[PDB]
Amino acid sequence: SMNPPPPETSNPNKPKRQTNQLQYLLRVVLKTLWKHQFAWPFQQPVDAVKLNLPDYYKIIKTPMDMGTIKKRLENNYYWNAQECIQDFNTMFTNCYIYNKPGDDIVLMAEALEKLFLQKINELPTEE
Ligand SMILES: Cc1noc(C)c1-c1cnc2[nH]ccc2c1
Repeated sequence: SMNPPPPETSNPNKPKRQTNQLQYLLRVVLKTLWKHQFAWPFQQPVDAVKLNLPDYYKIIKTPMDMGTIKKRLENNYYWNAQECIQDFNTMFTNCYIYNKPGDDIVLMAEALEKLFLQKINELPTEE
């Protein structure tokens, strides 16, 4: 089968900013999740071919992963923190949509999401 192109991480005509909230999303939020023992399945787009999941991109139409988020943050792709927060939430939601309750991958997403919520609870006010 075939994978779709990954989400874009570069777009020169999309307005961009570097804000203190976005810096926090990279330095604290992404870094915290990335190093977690359960991060690995989320560090790159789902390879539906290698995983033999031909229905994945039939069901998931807005794919997202932390590899993409990391690149977006490092390359200042975002205008605001809410855009990036939405990407994280999309990543988690996709996992819950595609998989079954209790599946290992769902337990992994839940652990990462718990940490995500802990960190964004202390998102700094905009400077
Ligand atoms: C399946 C599935 N649904 O969401 C995610 C993330 C996956 C997913 C992604 N990469 C993986 N690598 C090894 C297992 C594995 C599972």
